[PDB]
Parts: sequence; C-alpha cells; structure tokens
Amino acid sequence: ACTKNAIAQTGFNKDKYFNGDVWYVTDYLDLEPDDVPKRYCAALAAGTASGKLKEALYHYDPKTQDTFYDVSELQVESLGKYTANFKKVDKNGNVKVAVTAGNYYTFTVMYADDSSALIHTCLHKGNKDLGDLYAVLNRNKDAAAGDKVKSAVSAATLEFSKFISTKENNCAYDNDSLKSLLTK
Ligand code: HEM
Repeated sequence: ACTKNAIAQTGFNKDKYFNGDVWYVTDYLDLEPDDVPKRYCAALAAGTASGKLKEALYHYDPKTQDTFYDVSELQVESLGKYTANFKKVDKNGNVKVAVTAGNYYTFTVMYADDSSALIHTCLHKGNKDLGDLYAVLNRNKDAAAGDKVKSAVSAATLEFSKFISTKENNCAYDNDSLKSLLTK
C-alpha cells in the first residue's frame, strides 16, 4: 500500500533535473521495508527526448543478479510530480514488456540541486504496489549524502539514519545504456 502524498520541492528546476544525465540511488527507504531487498543497486537517467519527458531506469539485485531496464514517458501532474507508465526493455531499448494501463509509477522530486536529490515513488504493477519508496540520489555514484539532502530527508519528517545504503554492493552501472534509453 502507498500512503504518502509526497510534496514536490518548492521552486523545483525541471530542466536541471531532466538534463539527460544519470542519477544514482545511494540510499533508499521503503515504508513497507519487506517490499524490497536489503541489498540493491538502482540508477536512472532523466531527460527530455524529442520534446517528451522521459526516464530510463536500471535495477540490479547484487545477490540474485536479477537485472532489468525500463523506459518511461512521464505525464505531469504538477511541478515535480509525475505519473510514469513504463515498458521493460533490454539495455538497447528493445521491448520485453510493453506499456499497459495498470503498470505505472508516481514520481515526486522532493528536493534537488545540481548534484543530489530526494525522490518518492509509488510503483503499481496491476493491483500490486511496492509501498512508499524514498530514494536519495547523487550524480556521483560514490558520494556520501551531504547536508542539503539529509536536511531534506529531515524536512520530510524522515530520518536519514533509517535509509539503507547501496554503497557496499559493488554496484556497476552502464551509463551509456541509461542515456541512450531516454530516446527509446
Ligand atoms: C529510483 C527510483 C525507482 C523507480 C522509479 C522505480 C521503478 C520501478 C519500476 C517501474 C519497476 C517495475 C519494472 C518492470 O516490471 O518493468 C520496479 C521494480 C522493482 N523495484 Fe523499483 N524503482 C526505483 C528504485 C528502486 C530501489 C531503490 C529499490 C530497492 C530496493 C527498488 C526495488 C524494486 C524491486 C524489488 C522491483 C521488482 C518488483 C517486482 O518484481 O515486481 N526499486 N521499480
């Protein structure tokens, strides 16, 4: 179940966030913690491609080696708050699971600056969801969370100390695929 109406950053700068570059998940918190593994790798690219607002996602379970990419077209609900219907693709953008009704996620950018961000997502895959999932992002895959984003976590009435880090999982990412998937 998802339970939070995440508030987007006041003054969110969409063009900076959606600049075509990659964001790495460095830390995450699911309010239903058993919905996701305790060790995980994830990253995304976010950009406009030929006028269309896009995200490309990468997920990797470093223990099971379960790997998948997704491409999403985002619709705007309000500044910094989106609804994304996804298609599962291979790394080259070939469709494995087409877009469908019931497969979507909400995506809210709660905090962002040039190097860091705090997001919320609620994933729906038919009548299943993956709970309220918060993620701390950085442009540098190895960056420890700094005070701007940790303060944003606090401002969301969350505690950064409860977030699970992705840093001890030997995560390795194909940035080229993420960037190229924005066009697909
Ligand atoms: C950064 C933001 C994220 C977004 C927007 C997001 C989005 C999604 C989407 C769209 C899917 C479905 C993929 C498909 O079936 O084609 C998915 C699945 C999944 N995500 Fe995330 N995700 C994010 C971060 C994470 C993180 C950090 C974890 C942490 C553990 C995670 C764990 C999972 C798992 C375990 C699944 C598989 C669900 C199932 O098998 O049905 N995700 N995610």
